[PDB]
This record gives sequence, structure tokens and C-alpha cells, in this order.
Amino acid sequence: NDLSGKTVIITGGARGLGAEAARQAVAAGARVVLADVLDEEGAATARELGDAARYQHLDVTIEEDWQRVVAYAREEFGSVDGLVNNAGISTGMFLETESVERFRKVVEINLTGVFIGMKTVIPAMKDAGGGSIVNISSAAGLMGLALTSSYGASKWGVRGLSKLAAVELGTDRIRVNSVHPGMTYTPMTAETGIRQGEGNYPNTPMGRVGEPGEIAGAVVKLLSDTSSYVTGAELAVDGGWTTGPTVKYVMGQ
Amino acid sequence: NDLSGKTVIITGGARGLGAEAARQAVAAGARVVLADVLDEEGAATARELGDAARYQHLDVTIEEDWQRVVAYAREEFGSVDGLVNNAGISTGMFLETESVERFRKVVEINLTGVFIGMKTVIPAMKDAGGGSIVNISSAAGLMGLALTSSYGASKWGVRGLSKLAAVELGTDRIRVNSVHPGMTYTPMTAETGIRQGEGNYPNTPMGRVGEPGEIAGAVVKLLSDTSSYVTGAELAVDGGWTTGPTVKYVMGQ
Amino acid sequence: NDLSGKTVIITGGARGLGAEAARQAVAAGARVVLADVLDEEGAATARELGDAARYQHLDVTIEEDWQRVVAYAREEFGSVDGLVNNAGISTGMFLETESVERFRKVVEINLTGVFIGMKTVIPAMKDAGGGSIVNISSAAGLMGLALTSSYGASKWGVRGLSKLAAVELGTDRIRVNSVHPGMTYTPMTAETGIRQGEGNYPNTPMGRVGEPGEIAGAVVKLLSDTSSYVTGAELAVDGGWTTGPTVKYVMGQ
Amino acid sequence: NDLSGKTVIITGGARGLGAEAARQAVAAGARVVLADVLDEEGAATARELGDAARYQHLDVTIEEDWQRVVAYAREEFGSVDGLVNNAGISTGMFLETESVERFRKVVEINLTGVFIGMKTVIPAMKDAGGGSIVNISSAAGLMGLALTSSYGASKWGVRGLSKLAAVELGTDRIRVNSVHPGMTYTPMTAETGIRQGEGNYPNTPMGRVGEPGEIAGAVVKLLSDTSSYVTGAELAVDGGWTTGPTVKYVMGQ
Ligand SMILES: CC1(C)[C@@H](OC(=O)CCC(=O)O)CC[C@]2(C)[C@H]3C(=O)C=C4[C@@H]5C[C@@](C)(C(=O)O)CC[C@]5(C)CC[C@@]4(C)[C@]3(C)CC[C@@H]12
Ligand SMILES: CC1(C)[C@@H](OC(=O)CCC(=O)O)CC[C@]2(C)[C@H]3C(=O)C=C4[C@@H]5C[C@@](C)(C(=O)O)CC[C@]5(C)CC[C@@]4(C)[C@]3(C)CC[C@@H]12
Ligand SMILES: CC1(C)[C@@H](OC(=O)CCC(=O)O)CC[C@]2(C)[C@H]3C(=O)C=C4[C@@H]5C[C@@](C)(C(=O)O)CC[C@]5(C)CC[C@@]4(C)[C@]3(C)CC[C@@H]12
Ligand SMILES: CC1(C)[C@@H](OC(=O)CCC(=O)O)CC[C@]2(C)[C@H]3C(=O)C=C4[C@@H]5C[C@@](C)(C(=O)O)CC[C@]5(C)CC[C@@]4(C)[C@]3(C)CC[C@@H]12
Repeated sequence: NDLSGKTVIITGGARGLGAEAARQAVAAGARVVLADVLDEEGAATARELGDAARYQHLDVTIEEDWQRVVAYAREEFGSVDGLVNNAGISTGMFLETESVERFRKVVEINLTGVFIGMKTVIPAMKDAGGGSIVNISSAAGLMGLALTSSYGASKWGVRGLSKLAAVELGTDRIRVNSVHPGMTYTPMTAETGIRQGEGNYPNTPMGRVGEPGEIAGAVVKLLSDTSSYVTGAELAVDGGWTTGPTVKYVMGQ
Repeated sequence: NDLSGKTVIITGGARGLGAEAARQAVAAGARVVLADVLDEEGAATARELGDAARYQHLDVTIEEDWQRVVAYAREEFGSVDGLVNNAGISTGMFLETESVERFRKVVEINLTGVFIGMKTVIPAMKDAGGGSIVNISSAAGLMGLALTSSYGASKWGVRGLSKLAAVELGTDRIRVNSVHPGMTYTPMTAETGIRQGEGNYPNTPMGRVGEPGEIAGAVVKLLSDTSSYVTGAELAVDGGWTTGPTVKYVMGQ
Repeated sequence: NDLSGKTVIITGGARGLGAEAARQAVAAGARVVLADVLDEEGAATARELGDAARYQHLDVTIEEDWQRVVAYAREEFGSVDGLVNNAGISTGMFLETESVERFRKVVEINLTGVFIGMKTVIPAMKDAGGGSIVNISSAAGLMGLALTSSYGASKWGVRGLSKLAAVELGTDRIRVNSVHPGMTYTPMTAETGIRQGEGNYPNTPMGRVGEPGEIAGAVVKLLSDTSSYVTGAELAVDGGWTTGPTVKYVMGQ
Repeated sequence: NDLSGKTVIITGGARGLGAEAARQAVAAGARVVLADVLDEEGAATARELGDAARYQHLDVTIEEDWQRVVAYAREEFGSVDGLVNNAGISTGMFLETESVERFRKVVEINLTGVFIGMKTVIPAMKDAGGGSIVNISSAAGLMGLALTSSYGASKWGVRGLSKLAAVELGTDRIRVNSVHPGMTYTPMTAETGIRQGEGNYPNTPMGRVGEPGEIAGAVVKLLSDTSSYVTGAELAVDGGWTTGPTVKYVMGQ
């Protein structure tokens, strides 16, 4: 079992993967503080989850926004036990063609938003007695994914920040691990023409693209005390994408 | 949470981490076959797990043995959906010190013996339509652990066999992943001088050693369908021993 | 041996290992372009290395400072074949301590800084028939290193960027790799209490720290044509520091 | 730099990688000792390098063979400085397909073989006051390579034996590093239908198969004092095979 009688703040929780993550966690008996910069939906989402949700606005790149939400969650539910740095943005383009400003923007949200997320929540956690900080990274943060430039650098930096942090916080019973989903089906990626459904994606050994229910079960698992001895680790959720080239690619075509 | 309402053979399951994943998974709703070389212990252990547990003598390096336990599982139970490869033997000495004969024996039980398990059981899983192989590797398989010689090489072989098999079985619904515990508290390790408790093992970030219950949960999670997209992955359950040096170390002792 | 009778610009070139890499690249016939921000000391050095080198002021974070340095070399030796992105600043503090402002500051100098160099110098290398990008990183980008926060974070970022740039640039004859030097005895490091010599640094299997000359050789080897088939690679140059814990640590002291 | 004045025993030196590294090593002043099971071809190859080469018939799985050649090296030459474990056979068949006899056989040459090699030479090197052991692994040791069954499980095992040894021996001045070749143009790989040349392998970022002079050079560099601080490392000479998938593969196509 991966149950939860605690409170957790999930970022980028209005739509996408954060929405699912939150859906399952509340299902898991936890109370959730969704946080996004897209109100309309965060409002609805929490409005769907029920009495165990509460949506807050949160511009992940701002420590003020950050401290505000932390307090509010300590204030409302009485504790901050888990975090889910899930907010960020994609970069699909040939590095030579990327602008130094967009670059500065993806890293900012992807990389710093995460750090500002962690050092803020650490005190509320030393308070609880411990915490679980699941940073949602990517398959791209595990191998050199071409065409992800700024997205690539950031996601690899989230991977290292979660490790050093894991080392420093250990004695505090504060775990820090990264999750790395691969090509997962959602409306952002939907605009990428990703053939959803079994066997519809041939460049992953599993032959198919993952769905969010899949990546979310991983987060929750770590959020729980099931994994009371897991810290500074990386869990890829990509149907083998990252393990090695599939057969066809190895055969030479 | 994770539900394993299916069939699983556990290698080395009569004591320690094996028996632990035995009892825990049964609780999870699975039907377990304790395959092990200790008849007396495996008998007692299975005896106490109810009509959900069976004991069958198994020498991991004997292929005849394998085809029996696999056939009995499928006959007696109806099929085989998961295999937890937990059997092996440790090494604690400087490489130049190890006899080539010891070296081969260990690498035989640890690496070759999991190969038979995978090569054998595969046809039982393609049948049922899929399943999960969970190879119990080690912290000695994620970084170079000194003094482990044959066990180091052994376990790294498992991290690798695990991966290649996943890229191969990907599209047959057969899932394979490695599980890498760090200093866990087992009889084999109690002898060593290891002691459980907060602050009892400085040289690992969480300051202590894990118990088997914390490792099994990583296991049940992979066996369960909840991880239906985690293939060719490697999860460490070592309180950060493996993630990077300890603070004290990064500076100086 | 490793020959490089070609031209390369060296970022952070005025001092320490950026100065040693230049001292070496020149010895091997390189037309070296030292580019730092210490105009006064960078002129002393390029002066010292003779008529094989020039000095340019390069603020790594400014897109034009970058285009001018390239344009200077370009219209100076013929082309741009190699590039060593060595400029950066360190971080010695727990994450909870680093301000989000210092965080942005360091990351801007370490990550983006090297990115601006990659896309700026690229067209120069295309018109040169290809070449090699050598991104200096460190043990901090190879494992979770405590007390580095932003430096650990950007260093992992320069690792993941090298690789993605590698797969994208392969066909135009551009090789991208990251060197990963461990505790080396440079200017900034002598102030810590770091003593050079054998026996002096017990927490690395070699029991010593590295003089910059040993780190330089990797730069050059990767800059020469002797490594024509090396791309997306990562070479640790730390005396074993990131391979695994010291035997003493493994046994608990 | 890349100039030897030391004596090095290369294994599998009758033909291929061993043959190339032999030339170059000798070309950099190394007195080399070729070891092979091909008594006819190596004696030929040796006659080529001159009076700085020497052939011996060695069976890697025979410790007695090992103790003999190592004795001979220190007899004709007086010391043993390097070792290049290049012996080992391949595999290219699915897991379930391969026998338990062949597996135990490829493992024993590829893995146990390097083990005796390492265990027999270490003393000859302490006597010498230092040495460099280069174990030749493979891109199959770096990722889960499909159809490489037993060959994978040993290549991954050599990578791990290299690291734990590097640490056990560091303060002794003996470096252990693994090299990782990707699709390299040798006879059988050519007899695999591998069309040599630029652009002839679309499934590797560099778009081609490597040449042996290209893997030889990296072995040469790691064998010298030009990497005195390189221990516990792993270098990959694979044209980007390992960094990550082809742009084409990321787009799918
Ligand atoms: C890891 C996931 C699956 C994704 O995954 C998550 O689940 C997000 C959660 C999160 O962000 O935390 C976030 C971004 C992403 C890294 C993604 C991206 O960035 C942009 C593109 C581009 C689209 C396209 C068609 C074009 O250029 O038009 C072709 C080129 C290119 C580069 C390849 C295909 C994708 C779709 C690419 C690389 C596939 C992998 C992908
Ligand atoms: C892999 C783990 C962490 C452990 O792993 C698990 O618990 C999980 C997986 C599994 O159970 O296989 C199983 C035991 C073990 C292989 C272990 C062992 O055996 C014996 C010794 C020796 C004990 C002792 C007292 C001596 O013998 O002199 C002192 C010297 C010496 C050499 C120190 C190092 C250890 C402690 C050594 C090699 C470290 C790694 C260790
Ligand atoms: C990455 C390397 C190995 C180093 O790397 C190199 O030498 C090669 C690569 C490169 O040059 O970048 C560059 C500097 C450095 C980042 C380094 C640093 O900055 C300052 C300190 C501090 C010194 C001191 C006295 C204090 O300040 O309080 C005591 C506390 C503290 C926090 C302990 C650890 C180190 C030594 C710390 C963070 C460890 C990692 C270290
Ligand atoms: C590790 C390297 C890259 C190689 O490495 C080197 O080139 C030397 C350097 C080193 O030592 O790694 C040694 C051979 C090998 C492991 C190799 C092999 O064994 C046989 C085949 C077969 C060729 C072919 C056409 C068939 O004939 O059926 C189709 C099916 C099949 C199974 C797949 C592709 C390869 C070519 C396969 C598995 C790809 C990986 C390959």
C-alpha cells in the first residue's frame, strides 16, 4: 500500500501531469495544495478533488509567492510533509537556433523554480520532523536528448540538485528523489502528433507511450513512507526509452 | 497503493530480504513460491504463509531445478507473473585476495543463476501475457564498492543483464528492473557488526542502515501493475549511500 | 601523441587550469586565444606563452562579448577549431543558505555562459570543417556533492548539455565532451586548507589532490585529432573521487 | 604526453583492437607483449613491430597461463607497467535463445578472464611501484544493448570490476579504467555487413563506424603518465552512440 494521511503541495497542479499526481494523492488520503499560474483551472481542479484540496496561485520563480504558499499550507492543514516540483516548460529546437533569453527563461522556471521551491519548504519540513521532495525531471534529464537545449540543461540540473540536497538533508529524515517520465500523453505533447495507444510509439521498447496514471503512481509511492529508505535516487518512468536503443535501431535501421 | 493479485516465484525466499518480500507480497494479494536451498527454514516460513505460500527446493545454478519450480508454479497456480531474483552470496575481501575458484562460484550463483531464471521463466510470462522480473542487485552494483570483488562484478552484471532484457522483452509486456539496496539489516549482516537505529551508520546520509521491510516495499511496488511503464530502470534503496559522499567526508574526518 | 596544430579559444584563460590548458595547448602547437575577465593578469600570461597566444576580454554572460572574441580569433588565425569553456565560479554552502540571487548569478555564469559559447562558436567551426567543444565540469556534475548548491546544479547542467549538443552536432564534425576534474590545487582552492602532495587528501582513493597539469592533458587529448571518434563522452579526472568510497569509508573507519 | 617508455602486455593482440593498440603503443616506445590463443597470427604480428614486441600463447581462463606470461614479461623486459584486457568473444542473440553453457563460457572469458588478469599482474606492478590497467569493455557495458546477452552481462561486469579495483588500489599508484568501444570496424563486424566510411551508420550521431586506430589512441593516452590522475574512469569511443539517440530517432521518422 502507498497511503497518505498527510498534506502535500504539488506544483503545476492545475492541468497536465500535476493534475493526475494530485488526483491520486488525494485518493491516497492526503490533503493537497495545488499551485499554478493558471487560476481558471487550478480553481476547477481543486473544486473537483473535494475537501482535501485547496488551490493557491504560485509563480514558481518568485520566492515571495513561494513563502506565501508554504505558510498557507502550514496554516491550513497544519503541516508540509511532501512537495512535488512539477512546474516547468519544454524546449524543442536545434540549440544553435535558441535565443539566450528563452534559454534564461526555461532554466529559470525549470531549474531555479525548483530550488526556490526546496529551500523554502525545508523549514516547514524540519518542523514536521521530515519530508519527501519529489522533483519531476525527465527522460531528457538522463541522456543527451537532442532538440531540448535549455530544457535539457535544466532537467539535468534538477537531477543533480536533488542528489546533493539528498545528501545534506539525510539526517533530518528529509528525502529528495527525482522521477523521470519519458514520452507521456498529454495535450501539450498532443500538439506534437504523438500516436497514443498501444504500439503507437515505435522508438520506446514498450512500443507505446505512457499515460499520466502511470507516472503519478511513481510520485505517490515515493511520497509515502513505503519508501522510507529511498533518497537521492532517480526513477525513470519511460517504458524503457532510456535503457538502451530498441532492437530495430541496433539492427541498423 | 500497490496490488499484486497475481503469481510470483521468489528466489532465496526462506530468510532475510527474500522471506520479507515473501510475506509482504502475500499480504499484497499475491500467490508466492518460496524457492530456496534451506529446506527446514523455507518449510517453516511457507507453513506460516497459508495456502498462498508454497515451498520448493531450488538451486539457482541448476537449470533442471528451474524448469521444475517454473512448471510447478504454472501447474499448481495457473501461471507466473513475477519473479524476484533475490538469491546470491556476498564477498568481503580485497580482489587480489580472492581465489579464482571462489570468484567463479559466486559469479555463478549471482549472475548466471539469474540468467537461468530469466531465460527459463520467460515462456511462462509471455503466456500469461506479461509480467515483472525484479533483479535484486546491490549498492555494490551502482558504484564501485571496494572489498566486494566477485560480488561487485556479479551485481553489476545483473544491472546490465536486467537492462538488455528489458529492451528485448519490452513489447511482450515483460517488465524487468533492478533493485539496489544498500547496507540492510539481515542475519548475514548482523554478524558483520552492523547495528540498526538512528545514527548507527554515519557513512550513509540517513545515518543508519535499512531494514528488510523498506527494501521489500520497493519490490512489491515493481511487481504490482502500478509500475506499468517502469522497465529497464534501476532503483536504489540505500539512504543515499550511493548518491554521493557524506558531508563529513566532503570536508574531512 | 596528441597533436593540435590548430586554433582554440580558452574561456577563463588567464588563470589556474584555464592557464595550464593554454600552457599545454600552446606546447602542442595550438594558436590559443585566452579570454578571461582579468585583463591585467590575462595579458601577463598570453605574454608569457609568447606569440602563439592573444588575450581578449570575454564576459561569458554577454552575447556580444562572445561574438567579438570569436571574430577576433577568426580574423586572426584562420578559424576556430577547439573551445574550452572553463569560466565559472564556485559555491561552498548548504542549499538552505544560498540566496535565490546568488543561485541565479552562479548558474548564469556556469551554464548559460557555456551555452552562449556553444551556439556562438558553432558557425565558426562549421566553416572550419568541424572541431571540438570541451566543457569543463567537475565531480560536482558526476554525483551529488554536498555544499555546492548552484555550482552542483549548473555543473550537472553543463554535463547534460554537452551530450544533447553531441548528438545534434555529430555530422558537422563537431565533438562535444565534458571533462570532470576533482579536487585540484588551483588558486582559489589553496585558501581552503588543501595541501598538495601524496597522503594529503585521504578522501579520494588516490589519497592526493591534482595539480592543474594533469587536468590539462585531458583537455588537449580531447582537443587533438587523436580522439576523432569521441563524442558525448565524459572524462572524470579526480583520482577516483567519484568512482566510489574510500576503503576506509566502506568499512566505517 | 602519449609516449610510453614502459612495458605493456596486451591481450587478444593477434588480431584487431589488440593488434592496433599494439602498433601505436610500440610506436610510442612501449615494449609490448602480445598474448593470444592464435599462436600463428600473433607471432606474425609481433615480427612486424620489431624487437620491442613479443608474442605468448595465453588462455585468459587459465590462471597458470597468466602467471607464466606475466613472469615472461618481467623476464624479457624486467617490469610490468600496463595491461590491456582486450580478450573476449561476442554474442548477438536474444536472451531466451542463448544456452547456459555458452553464457557461462562468454562470461568466463570476458569477465573471469579480466579478473585473473588483474589479480596476477597487480603484484608485478606494486613491485614496479605503479601501473595502468586498461580493461576493454564496450558500448554494451554502458547501456542495455539488445541481442548482446552474455556479452552484455560481462561488459557491464568489467565496468564494475574496474571501479572497485581502482579504489582498492589507488594509493598504490595503480590506475584501473575501462574503455568502451561502439560499432568499430574490425573483420567480423565488417563480416556483419558493416559498410565502413563516413555516413555509413545513420544510427549513431557521428553517422559512421569507428576505426581501430581511434580506439587504440584512447588506450594509449590512458596507458601514459598523461592521465596520472585518471583512475576509476570510463571512456567511450563510439561516435556518440552512447550519449543519446539520433535526432531522427527522437523525431521518430
Ligand atoms: C520528456 C517529454 C516527453 C516531455 O514530458 C513530460 O512529461 C513533460 C513534464 C514536464 O515538463 O515536467 C517534455 C518535453 C520533451 C522533452 C519534448 C520537447 O521538449 C519538445 C519536443 C519537440 C517536438 C517536435 C514535433 C517539434 O519541434 O515540432 C520535434 C522536435 C522535439 C525536440 C522532439 C519531440 C518533443 C515533443 C520532446 C523532445 C520529446 C520528449 C518530451
Ligand atoms: C553489499 C553490502 C552492503 C551488504 O548488502 C546488503 O545487505 C544488501 C544486499 C545483499 O544482502 O546481498 C552485504 C554484505 C557486504 C557484501 C559486506 C560483507 O559481506 C563483508 C564486509 C566485511 C565485514 C568485516 C566484518 C569482515 O568480513 O572482516 C569487515 C571487513 C569487510 C570487508 C568490510 C566490507 C563488508 C562489510 C562488505 C564487503 C560491504 C558491502 C556489504
Ligand atoms: C568542486 C570542488 C572539488 C572544487 O573543484 C575543483 O577544485 C576542480 C573543478 C573546479 O575548479 O571548479 C572547486 C571548489 C569546491 C566547489 C569547494 C568550495 O568552493 C569550497 C568549499 C568549502 C571550503 C571551506 C574552507 C569554506 O569555505 O567554508 C569549508 C567548507 C566547504 C563548504 C567544504 C567543501 C569546499 C572545499 C567545496 C564546496 C567542495 C567541492 C569543491
Ligand atoms: C558491441 C558491438 C558494437 C561490436 O563492437 C565492435 O564493433 C568492436 C568493439 C567492441 O569490442 O565492442 C561487437 C558485435 C556486437 C555486440 C554485434 C554482434 O555480435 C552481432 C550483431 C548482429 C548483426 C546482424 C547483421 C547479423 O549478422 O545477424 C543482425 C543481428 C545482430 C545480433 C545485431 C547487430 C550486431 C552487429 C551486434 C549485437 C551489435 C553490437 C556489436
